[PDB]
Amino acid sequence: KEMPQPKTFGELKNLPLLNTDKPVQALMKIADELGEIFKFEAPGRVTRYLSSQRLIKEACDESRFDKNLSQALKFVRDFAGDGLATSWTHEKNWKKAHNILLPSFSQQAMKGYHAMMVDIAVQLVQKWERLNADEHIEVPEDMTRLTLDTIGLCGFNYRFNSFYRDQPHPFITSMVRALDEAMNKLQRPAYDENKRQFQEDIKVMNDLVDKIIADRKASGEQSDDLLAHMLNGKDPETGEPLDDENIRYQIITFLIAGHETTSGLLSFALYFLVKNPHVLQKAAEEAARVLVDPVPSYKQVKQLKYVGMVLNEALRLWPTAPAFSLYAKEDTVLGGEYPLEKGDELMVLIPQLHRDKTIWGDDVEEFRPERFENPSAIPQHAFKPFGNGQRACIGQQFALHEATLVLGMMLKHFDFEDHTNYELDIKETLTLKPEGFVVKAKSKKIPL
Ligand code: HEM
Repeated sequence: KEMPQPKTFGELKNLPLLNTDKPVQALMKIADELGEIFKFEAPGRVTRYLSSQRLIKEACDESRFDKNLSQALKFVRDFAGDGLATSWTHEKNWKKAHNILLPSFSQQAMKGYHAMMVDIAVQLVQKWERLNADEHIEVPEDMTRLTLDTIGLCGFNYRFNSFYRDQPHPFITSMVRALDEAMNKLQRPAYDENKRQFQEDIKVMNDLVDKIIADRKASGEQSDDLLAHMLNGKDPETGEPLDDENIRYQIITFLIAGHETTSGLLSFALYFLVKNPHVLQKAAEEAARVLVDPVPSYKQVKQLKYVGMVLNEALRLWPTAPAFSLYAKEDTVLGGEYPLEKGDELMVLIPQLHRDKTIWGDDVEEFRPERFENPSAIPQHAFKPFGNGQRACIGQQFALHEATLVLGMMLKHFDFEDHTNYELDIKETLTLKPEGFVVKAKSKKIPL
């Protein structure tokens, strides 16, 4: 079969279709029109967008396809280097760092981070407890304060102190602007200026982290956090530790990857909850039932099953890292009808996969956490908000524990009002979030 292709613009092929504020949402609409697979051409390159479980289950075959670095990751690599997320599977530093860091996300591990997650969560709850009568909450803004601070602290014993500030840490300023620059390049001497902003932003991140690192190294203080592993750990395979250059790239990688998608998730979860008050009520009832002490235990967070389902349903509809790229390891045939050559690229459009009616049924647009009651019933590779195989999200357990803890405490401590009847507006960076989402929270007056 010859695959569908969306409208073209002469020499530019399909490229101008990505010249928009919301390219992922544009691609979802294109998938709606064209179906499970479509070719997308630009000057110099081609990729194929996949939307069905039927074809994505094959794309996820690691014997046939490996992770590809999208043009976007490639631009990010300019400051994330060969950190885990921006490295090729075949680079020595990918396997090394992967082996050395995996244990920092073991069960013994989330247990060790729990206390510090609670430290930041409590700061969130106290902020909301201290609001005056008719004030409101800027949701993603506050969720980003929480997720950033949580990775900074749990990961490296560094306090960004986001809740003591109105404006951003000088890191995010440097960081967001870099990502901004990074994204922007997607479409482009007129341009000598952004480069200096870029190199300066880059300089901000490195100098901090590089001190964050030799600061620790010298004092020699005794920890067991992420940094501790990046500094002391040895890859069982090569027997080698990471060097200081890669260590810094990992910190930059985790700070970024370790908060933006997580803030998005919390923001979408709260949005779906206020839009579906019966679901909010069911989740609030679990929170009250389970969280019987002033602050949650690790064991209690594990018992917030319905909260966990709410979070998976939010990831179904709006996975906050909405796409990942692959390349063919050898010539192969996709789905029995699409011949591929070695090197050919695929893109997995996760929000479309999560709307495949053959898997989820007709009601795919409805928010129903109960879909996740029996996870064993879900076919392979049908739900993929954390990517695939050995290149899947190493931070998955960290993200879900933090989100479940925080949303649990939120539902325990406040009732929520959608006071503006907020109209969902999804802003696209490298991730997704509901821009301008606000709520009012009424305290239940339960002390910490
Ligand atoms: C809801 C929150 C998150 C979502 C939806 C998410 C999503 C993803 C996805 C889809 C990938 C695969 C990327 C690709 O194939 O190109 C990935 C990789 C990765 N993520 Fe996450 N992520 C989340 C949170 C986190 C957190 C909290 C951390 C760190 C604490 C993190 C660190 C990483 C790293 C290091 C990789 C690359 C791993 C490797 O290739 O070895 N992510 N993430």
